[PDB]
Amino acid sequence: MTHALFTKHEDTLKRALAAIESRGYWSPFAEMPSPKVYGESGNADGEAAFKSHLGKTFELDQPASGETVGAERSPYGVALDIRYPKSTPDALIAAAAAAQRTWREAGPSAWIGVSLEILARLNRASFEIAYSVMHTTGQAFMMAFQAGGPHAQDRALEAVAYAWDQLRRIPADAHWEKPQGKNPPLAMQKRYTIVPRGTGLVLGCCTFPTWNGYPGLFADLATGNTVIVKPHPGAILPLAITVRIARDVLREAGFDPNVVTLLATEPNDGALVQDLALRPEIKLIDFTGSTQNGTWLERHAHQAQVYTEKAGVNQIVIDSTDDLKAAAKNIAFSLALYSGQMCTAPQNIYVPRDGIRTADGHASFDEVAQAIAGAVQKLTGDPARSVELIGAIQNDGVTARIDAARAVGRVLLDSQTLQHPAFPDARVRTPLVLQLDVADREKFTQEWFGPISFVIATDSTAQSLDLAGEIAAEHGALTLSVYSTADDVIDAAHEAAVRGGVALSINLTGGVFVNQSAAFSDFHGTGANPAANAALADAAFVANRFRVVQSRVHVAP
Amino acid sequence: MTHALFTKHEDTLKRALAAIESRGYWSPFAEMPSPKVYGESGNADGEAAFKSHLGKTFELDQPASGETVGAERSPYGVALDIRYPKSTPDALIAAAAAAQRTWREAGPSAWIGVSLEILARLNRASFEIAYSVMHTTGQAFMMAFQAGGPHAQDRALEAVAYAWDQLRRIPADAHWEKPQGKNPPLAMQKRYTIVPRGTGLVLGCCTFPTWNGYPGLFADLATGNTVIVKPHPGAILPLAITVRIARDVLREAGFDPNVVTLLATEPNDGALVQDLALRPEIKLIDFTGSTQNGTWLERHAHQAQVYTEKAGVNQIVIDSTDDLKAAAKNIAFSLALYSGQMCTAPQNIYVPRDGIRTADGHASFDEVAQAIAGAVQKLTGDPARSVELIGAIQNDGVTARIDAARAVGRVLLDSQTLQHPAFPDARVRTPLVLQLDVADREKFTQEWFGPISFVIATDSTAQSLDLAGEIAAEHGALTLSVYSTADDVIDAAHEAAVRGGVALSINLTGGVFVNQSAAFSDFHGTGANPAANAALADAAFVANRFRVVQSRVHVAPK
Ligand code: NA
Ligand code: NA
Repeated sequence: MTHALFTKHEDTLKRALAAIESRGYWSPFAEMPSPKVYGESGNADGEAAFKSHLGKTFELDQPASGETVGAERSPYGVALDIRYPKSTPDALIAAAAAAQRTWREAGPSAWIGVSLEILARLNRASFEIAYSVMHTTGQAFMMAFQAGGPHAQDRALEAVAYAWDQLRRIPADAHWEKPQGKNPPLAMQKRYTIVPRGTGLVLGCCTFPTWNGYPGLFADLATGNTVIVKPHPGAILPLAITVRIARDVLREAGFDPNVVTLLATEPNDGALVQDLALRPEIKLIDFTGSTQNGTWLERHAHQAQVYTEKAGVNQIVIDSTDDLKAAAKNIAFSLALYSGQMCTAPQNIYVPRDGIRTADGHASFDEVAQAIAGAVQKLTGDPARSVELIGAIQNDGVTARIDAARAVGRVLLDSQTLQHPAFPDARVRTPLVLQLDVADREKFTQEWFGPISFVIATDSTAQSLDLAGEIAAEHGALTLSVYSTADDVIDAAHEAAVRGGVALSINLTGGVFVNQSAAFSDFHGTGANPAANAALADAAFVANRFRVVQSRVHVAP
Repeated sequence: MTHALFTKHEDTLKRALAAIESRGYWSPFAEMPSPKVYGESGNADGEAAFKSHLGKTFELDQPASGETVGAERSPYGVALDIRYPKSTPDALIAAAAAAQRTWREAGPSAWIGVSLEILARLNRASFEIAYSVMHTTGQAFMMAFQAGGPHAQDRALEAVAYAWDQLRRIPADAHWEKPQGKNPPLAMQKRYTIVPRGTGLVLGCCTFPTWNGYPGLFADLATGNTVIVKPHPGAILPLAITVRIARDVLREAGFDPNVVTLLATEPNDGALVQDLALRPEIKLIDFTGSTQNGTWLERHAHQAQVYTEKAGVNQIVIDSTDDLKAAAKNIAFSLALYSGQMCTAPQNIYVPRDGIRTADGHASFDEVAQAIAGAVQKLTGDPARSVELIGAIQNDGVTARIDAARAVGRVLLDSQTLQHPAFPDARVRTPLVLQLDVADREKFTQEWFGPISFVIATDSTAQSLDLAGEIAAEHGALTLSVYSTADDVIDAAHEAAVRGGVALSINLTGGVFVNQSAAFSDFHGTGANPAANAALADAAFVANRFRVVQSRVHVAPK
């Protein structure tokens, strides 16, 4: 029979199915933190819920050792002092294994129904999650709310819809009847059982814990697997809150709450994670993080299906424009948003050394560079007007990388530290913009984490496009952006995007930035290049997380 | 625009889509070699086409070194002396790369249409292909025709249908319009381009070259990839004919025929294959063969998506039956078919040491074992009555393993050499049936390729089922078969199949054998246990062979 939570959320599920196929605009979760949607005291109650976690041990009723763990620090300088019960990998693998049977037996309608109920409760907790994302990742509140709450919930629901889209096409049974020409037909009844892989592992991200973490977590749950969530040690709380709500729904639905457990760690957890990632019980791994750690998992966890999001080189090709100032302002927003700490933020900006055509005539390379650098300075230089745009720097390693990057080319706009007006100890810095030549490719085919960008002089737009496609294919990329008023250049940009396996944005001169993507329309990554071996989300992202075990028996024709 | 070959075969495509979802019986390719369907001279014309390949170099217009290659031998003792143009991996990778662009740009309707047209022509060549399978794999003619022709074509069409099932869900474009609170809406046009992975590699099998080879080949083609087909050096001709016909269709459709090339080799090609499998241009690999080689590819060809069919331990659990003679005969056919050289053939037969309940009373262990051994002897001992059932032994290594197996336990039925009445030099051997105890685990968890089986005494059906599920999960398995009249035992067998990740057959006492599987209903392998990392066929089998590259641009709102 159909699980009650499936029937409760069936309309939302059906709408999501239509959304992934039509790929227009759709979102069931209000992205604006409006009192109309979330209540007049939504913000206040959320903030108090966040504050209640500080200076205390986060309660989880999963098997735990009696020791605690946790060293999260707020980029805004707020004391956190949050602790979590320390569980061993052994203990969590055992608890997941004990939880697998009744979860599996409840079948797809339960996996989908429970997943959608959890998403409904996570949306209700959006403010509490927003504050927890802000004070672990450093995202400004508005972005922490959207990226940590509704937008992450959108991507989670997208994954559930893709899961259901595959599951719903597999019949529970079939009558197989083959005529035997005047002899009686062969007739058998086939029965098909959906069997999840087993236990999945979610290895969390330090900048977008829920947005990057949710697709794998809910792809696992929607296909009947159990999940161990191992967040980035600098951003545990958003996923601890998530796990708590998931366990509530599973417990109320009559399942073992250890279908989902939380493995909190402190930094230097590498040996622990390597050993856990190779355990025979771990059949799925979803990882967001460094290229070296991601590729390590792909090459060594042979017992698991490994899905990875890694670093890439995001690129802008500037050929020509209808309004240099509008293009420059859009690029500047894209560089300043969360201080370039988005996996989709642009890094390399290719401009012909001889300049570009504009509506107001020709612009030299130097004029294009000054237009970008000046627009960044206008957006970021004033603390009162810019802190909500640039947010806070995630870790103390960026300051050293900023100074390293200063030496790499010619400085167009220096990075400076700002004093946040509301957080005296916040770690805040404006973007660094450098000038390079195409001859310096050794410097710009690297990913530079933080607010660092290179305006790079090329021989021609043809070279910009050849290089951009080559670098995306070889070194990975999540986004590619082109500015041109010429149809043939736009066509060549599509060829480069196909070559590079990277999503293309064209003439972004308004309110859409290359950093942004919408669930149910935009594939996040392609899975074709070294920045990620999977796309968020498509059929391939979910279709392997379950198997089908059949049986056959003769029946009457 | 819709390719003409897509429109031509659209009705077959739509019916195949409906078939994979409902999973009843359906096949567009007639499995009987009937004159009604294939012409009154279908067999004769097919045999003449087969003979034309003997004693000459197989013609392909792909890049070649001028040298030839090929050392195929017929298990029936017929002189083949077939050679193929020798090409290097380097040359074929370059030729595929040059063919990729215009093939990719023609888009899904061309990939599907060309694939369906190739399948139509392969069906018309079924007799020629049947003879080529017979004289490389040793399959008797009827199985060579069905398994090499129509049934393989069924599985190819199944793979194309699953591919199209994913491709058709992706819009070519979308109008994305997002309302803005009292401001102009954000309006963008999205465009989605389906991009193949690149060049796929098909690593062929010596027993079922087309049946095992076609799903990967046509999944590759139907998703726009180029393909290098590397057959097993003992069974090239069936895939050489296939590649020839594929290239014909591609050429006639205005494509570079090097979308599909043939890399024929001589034996001991393992190092060449390793080097090829690791090339950065090889993005997909479909492999059928040993567990060790398949495992090597999964672990070391990290740049490719690897789909493998490997070895496993196929098992029968005998608990009880309503007709021992009928059950024994069915098991006997399953052991005798193609001399146990099917990847789905049973090897281990578990029987309680204290016997079983039947409808005609109690039967001892020795009575069950003798029932099986005697039914096998009746079906296989006489050349004239058995040759069309047991076929020929593929290579002399199977003969060696039969003799190794003789020493392992108590022989219930010895394997004999038969003189084929029509092929004086054919290699024909009857099944070897041995008795073991459950304590002999070290022996019966190994794979014994060939007509070798063990009737194994267990403490109870409880132990039989626990052992079968454990062995399937640890060592891999393609089939599990259970005989019981008890509902609780059937329930336990379902649990064992789920644990072992293996398809279950229940009370096969008639004309369906555990060896058999039908496209569009039976998943061949699950992908859950060590016998295979993929199922033939499902969504996971095709959904990763293409990617989607999108673009977005602002447009006017509606
Ligand atoms: Na950046
Ligand atoms: Na066998």
